[PDB]
Amino acid sequence: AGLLDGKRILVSGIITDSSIAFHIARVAQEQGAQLVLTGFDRLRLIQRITDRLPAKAPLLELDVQNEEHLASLAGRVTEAIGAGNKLDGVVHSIGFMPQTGMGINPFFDAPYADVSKGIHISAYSYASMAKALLPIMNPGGSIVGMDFDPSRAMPAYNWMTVAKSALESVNRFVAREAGKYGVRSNLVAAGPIRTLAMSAIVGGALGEEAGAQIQLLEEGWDQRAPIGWNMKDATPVAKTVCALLSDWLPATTGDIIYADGGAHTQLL
Amino acid sequence: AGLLDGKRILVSGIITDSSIAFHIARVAQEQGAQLVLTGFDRLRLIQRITDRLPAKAPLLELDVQNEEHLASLAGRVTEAIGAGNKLDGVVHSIGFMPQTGMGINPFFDAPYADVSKGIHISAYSYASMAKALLPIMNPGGSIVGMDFDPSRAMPAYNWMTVAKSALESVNRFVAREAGKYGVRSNLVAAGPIRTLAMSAIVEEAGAQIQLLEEGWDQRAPIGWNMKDATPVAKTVCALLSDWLPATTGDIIYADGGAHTQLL
Amino acid sequence: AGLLDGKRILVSGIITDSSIAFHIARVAQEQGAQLVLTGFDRLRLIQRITDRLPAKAPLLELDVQNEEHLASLAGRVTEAIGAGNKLDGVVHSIGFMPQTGMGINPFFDAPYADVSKGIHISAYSYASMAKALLPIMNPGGSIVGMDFDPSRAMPAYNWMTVAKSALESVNRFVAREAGKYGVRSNLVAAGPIRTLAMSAIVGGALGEEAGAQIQLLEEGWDQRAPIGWNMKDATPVAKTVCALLSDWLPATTGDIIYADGGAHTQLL
Amino acid sequence: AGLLDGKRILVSGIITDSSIAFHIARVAQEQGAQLVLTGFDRLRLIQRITDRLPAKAPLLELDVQNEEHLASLAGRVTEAIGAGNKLDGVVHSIGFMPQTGMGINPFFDAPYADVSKGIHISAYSYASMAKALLPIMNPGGSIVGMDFDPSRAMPAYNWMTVAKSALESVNRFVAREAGKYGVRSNLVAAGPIRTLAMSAIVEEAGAQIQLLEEGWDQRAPIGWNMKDATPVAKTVCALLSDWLPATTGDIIYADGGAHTQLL
Ligand SMILES: NC(=O)c1ccc[n+]([C@@H]2O[C@H](COP(=O)([O-])OP(=O)(O)OC[C@H]3O[C@@H](n4cnc5c(N)ncnc54)[C@H](O)[C@@H]3O)[C@@H](O)[C@H]2O)c1
Ligand SMILES: NC(=O)c1ccc[n+]([C@@H]2O[C@H](COP(=O)([O-])OP(=O)(O)OC[C@H]3O[C@@H](n4cnc5c(N)ncnc54)[C@H](O)[C@@H]3O)[C@@H](O)[C@H]2O)c1
Ligand SMILES: NC(=O)c1ccc[n+]([C@@H]2O[C@H](COP(=O)([O-])OP(=O)(O)OC[C@H]3O[C@@H](n4cnc5c(N)ncnc54)[C@H](O)[C@@H]3O)[C@@H](O)[C@H]2O)c1
Ligand SMILES: NC(=O)c1ccc[n+]([C@@H]2O[C@H](COP(=O)([O-])OP(=O)(O)OC[C@H]3O[C@@H](n4cnc5c(N)ncnc54)[C@H](O)[C@@H]3O)[C@@H](O)[C@H]2O)c1
Ligand SMILES: CCNc1nnc(Cn2nc(C)cc2C)s1
Ligand SMILES: CCNc1nnc(Cn2nc(C)cc2C)s1
Ligand SMILES: CCNc1nnc(Cn2nc(C)cc2C)s1
Ligand SMILES: CCNc1nnc(Cn2nc(C)cc2C)s1
Repeated sequence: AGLLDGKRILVSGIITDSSIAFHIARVAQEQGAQLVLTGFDRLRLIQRITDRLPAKAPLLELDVQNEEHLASLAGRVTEAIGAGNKLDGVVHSIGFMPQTGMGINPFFDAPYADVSKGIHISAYSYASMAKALLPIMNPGGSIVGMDFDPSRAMPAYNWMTVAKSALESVNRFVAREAGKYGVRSNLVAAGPIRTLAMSAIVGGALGEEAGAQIQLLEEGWDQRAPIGWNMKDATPVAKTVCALLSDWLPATTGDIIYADGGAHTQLL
Repeated sequence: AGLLDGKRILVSGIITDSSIAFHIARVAQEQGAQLVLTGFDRLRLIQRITDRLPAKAPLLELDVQNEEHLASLAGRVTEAIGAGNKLDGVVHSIGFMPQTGMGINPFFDAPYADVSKGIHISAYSYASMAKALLPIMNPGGSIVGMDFDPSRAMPAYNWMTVAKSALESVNRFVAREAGKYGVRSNLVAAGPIRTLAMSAIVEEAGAQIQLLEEGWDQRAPIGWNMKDATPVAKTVCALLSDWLPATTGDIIYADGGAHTQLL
Repeated sequence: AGLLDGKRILVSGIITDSSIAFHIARVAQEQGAQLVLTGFDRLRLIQRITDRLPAKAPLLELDVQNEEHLASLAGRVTEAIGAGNKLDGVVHSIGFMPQTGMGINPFFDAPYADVSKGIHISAYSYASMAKALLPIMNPGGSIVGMDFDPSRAMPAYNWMTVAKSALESVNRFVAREAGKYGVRSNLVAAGPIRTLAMSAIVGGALGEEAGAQIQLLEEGWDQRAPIGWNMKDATPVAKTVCALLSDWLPATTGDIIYADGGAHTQLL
Repeated sequence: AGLLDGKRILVSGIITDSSIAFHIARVAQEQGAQLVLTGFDRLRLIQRITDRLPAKAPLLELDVQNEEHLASLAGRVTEAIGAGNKLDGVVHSIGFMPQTGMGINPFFDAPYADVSKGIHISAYSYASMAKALLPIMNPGGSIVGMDFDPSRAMPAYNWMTVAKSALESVNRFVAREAGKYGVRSNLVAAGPIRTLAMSAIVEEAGAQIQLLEEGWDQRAPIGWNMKDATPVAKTVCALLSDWLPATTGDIIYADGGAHTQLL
């Protein structure tokens, strides 16, 4: 009766109970999926958070910037799901851009070392995760990444927008590779969601004007979205990621599904 | 258990067993949906074809160019599904373009009366179907239309491509209206499907319709079987479900990913 | 010294001194072009307007819905420019949508007979003009149409947006045809300009809420446009149309140049 | 009389007589522009090549990865054009992607250190050039970068396509900055050009680079000559002129119209 009954899915990106990945994982488990979770740096925090999910799931360490973590990932994942078992789904819910590349800091003042760390984690890592997990993925499988529509320039998002543009391009290429395994690669372009970092930004953490600009963006989103947009609810986004992990979008790859209330299709 | 369990869906566009709508209806019924089918002109042919679907479904007449058929549609639909029952889903799988606007006929030789009939049936009727069925649709509902990616010009499709461009624009506006009812409006841009309209209605056209399938399969990272409408039908059901709840005025590409690749 | 020195250009769409076509024609003449002007219905009004252009230009009647006017157009144009002379440029600055298809009238209440008149004049006519004038056009030539970005739904524009979406598609096809003559076909997607009809709309002619919605759109345009947007100045749009009529965009066809202050590239 | 009469334009990216920048510079000078040229690494080779341009132009060193070169650029440029003079135009014709990220090497085998060098030179440097030259640019000015349409994935281009996608995003942001100075920022998405970087830097690669030209010419309604950079160079000059005054954060396609057609 579950949308993902008997599916083995890797879910990365859980840091808090407000992370999009926390809701992707919760909905996937509600839908019968058996999960493997990857965490970065704060493994003690991630453990106490992931324990509050509907079901038990092994937690593995994964710094996408660590080439040893990536090289050992498939072996570690196979150990957690059992020899002879493969993944049906992979969720990349990873994004990061240093403070110099987002907020009130002038767009021209982001040092390249920072932008490069940001593009490494936010875009390149999508291809790294794919390279590492495709050898242990089943035909009919699904790789899903989290995107924020970068088609147009926005205030404050700055170099994260640039990283999303790179991620969109990476995805179309990952799909060419994924296809050889009978696996789909897609992105979910979500509307803005109130994660801990996002509430902090809106509160003025990256400067006041950045907070005010994002608040206008969030307000405008809901105004344009024909069915509305509730940034305080990550479940519609999580439900969309599950739809892509399911067998119900079998002919969609190298693509982007917009879980944004339809705001991107409206000007005013 | 099914993806569309206890959902009341209207499905238009069944003419043959090869119609995309025939497969949309078959998959929806396999998925627990209770259907209402609309048909055009050849109602005797349609009833016979639809009797081959997995389950019984009332068949209603609908010429989208007939303003009386549209004006009475909701009342007729309510009669078929029972008073106090509303639709959860609407499938617009309607397209037509006279021969002068699609094929070997030069793009410049399509008379406007023909292009106009084509845009009426292929684009404007998407808004007509919504106007007529939104009053009898439930919050959480879904309106789904069939599209063929018109972003770039292509040989033979000519004015049907122009009509698809109009349909995509109509859809974004239908979504503004649909939203007031808590209903989503979206299109499925399918890869080419060897429906009879495709082969039969649309010289060495045999190798032409074979080559189209082959070229598309190459571009598609996951491939493309022009003889198989089921992946398209599954994508339509995904939009009719509760699993794409924040997607409206949009296009989902059920094309194997061909549109995302240059070669 | 003129961008269009010794070029023979047909310019359609002059109705008032505020028409985009009036400024396209004025800039083209300032740039050395020899013009042929087409007018619709109000030929007495068009004559007294076009007389206030920098130079004399023959005025011909053209109702794009009249198949006789179209069938005789090339012959009439050849008569005005002289036997043995051909056009180097064609400007389609024609658009119309009945009141039922624009404004506060509900989108669902536009009768098809009206939408059809609108798509006939606004989209189909681009291909009609091309069909009629390509036989009398020189290699290196340029067909230019006026567009308003229809990528996203907007309030009030309603069925005119639908017609622009059709026009964009028509253009890509016209370019396939035009190419056989060595002629380019493109559109200029202009930001909103304060023509007589537009000021009337903003004033509340198609209902108050439509006027208010358009005023917000115009305000937002200038806000998003990185170089600003002055709807009261049609010269930047006219200069863009001339750029496409010139030999300086020789490898651009079936395309759209955005003379919108760059507003379409910015979200907020 | 010329399209760029009395305009002071910086032109970067000349390495050979086949470089797009060599033709951009030649056409700009033919059009009355007074140029400042920037070169990377092989300055002896570049000075010799640029001595073949229609007119004398000072050549300055610029490694876009060198923060000292960038920090001193405006001061060095002002010295070459005279105190009290500012730039009206800037041409960024810079691109690089190590072999691991472009060609037969599998997409998954490009080390990040290489992709990062590529994105630094190909995308980030567009913003670096603007940061450095906007303080010495005149209102009405123009910043123009070279792009290759990255909307869809394509064989061999791999991570350079990823870098072009980043460059298009960078451009929209550079335009927000540029706008404060009354300066436009735009990209020219060119069709393929048989520059040496193209043929030489990017087995049966001879028939590969011939077939690319032929396929593109078919798709292009007006055709495409891969051996002719002049139409691209003319499009760059159009953006550097005063004839596209309301276009910024945008892309002009100098590809013969190939991107607007599916076949
Ligand atoms: N929040 C929004 O408004 C929004 C909208 C659209 C898309 N997104 C995207 O959704 C994704 C998830 O982020 P979120 O908004 O849920 O916030 P989040 O902070 O909850 O999650 C981001 C995750 O990235 C992980 N991460 C950072 N560096 C890493 C590394 N080196 N290796 C592995 N993991 C690393 C973090 O540990 C964290 O769990 C990101 O791709 C983000 O860009 C967010
Ligand atoms: N076959 C493909 O390659 C393909 C690809 C993408 C999209 N599509 C679209 O899918 C839809 C169905 O196409 P198909 O291939 O199944 O062909 P089809 O001919 O079987 O279906 C089109 C339907 O439209 C109906 N119709 C025509 N005029 C009508 C009118 N005036 N009133 C009411 N109904 C009318 C026909 O009776 C028919 O049932 C169309 O919208 C088509 O444009 C087809
Ligand atoms: N004003 C804006 O905000 C704006 C923005 C972008 C694009 N446009 C487009 O620019 C074009 C020019 O319109 P405008 O805004 O300058 O207003 P306008 O009223 O000055 O011009 C429209 C022209 O269409 C002509 N026309 C109408 N029906 C015709 C027919 N049957 N045959 C021939 N000509 C016919 C009119 O006579 C008139 O000269 C249109 O395509 C319009 O949609 C306008
Ligand atoms: N040739 C094509 O098919 C094509 C098509 C579209 C766009 N382009 C783009 O046009 C531009 C020029 O390409 P081209 O084909 O003329 O090749 P090219 O190799 O001749 O030019 C690229 C230039 O970048 C310079 N460069 C590289 N690394 C640098 C650095 N660290 N600092 C400063 N300068 C550096 C090189 O010296 C060279 O002058 C590039 O941006 C390229 O991506 C090329
Ligand atoms: C200094 C802040 N750094 C961040 N890096 N990634 C982030 C996650 N994210 N991604 C989008 C898109 C929106 C948000 C908030 S915030
Ligand atoms: C004479 C042409 N008549 C048709 N009208 N609609 C059709 C359905 N259709 N639409 C697309 C797009 C592809 C196919 C097969 S064929
Ligand atoms: C009842 C009003 N009818 C109109 N038909 N064409 C118009 C011209 N136009 N085109 C765009 C785009 C914006 C405007 C004002 S107004
Ligand atoms: C080893 C690869 N190095 C290169 N870096 N930039 C290049 C220029 N370029 N960019 C595109 C796009 C097409 C061409 C020829 S070749």
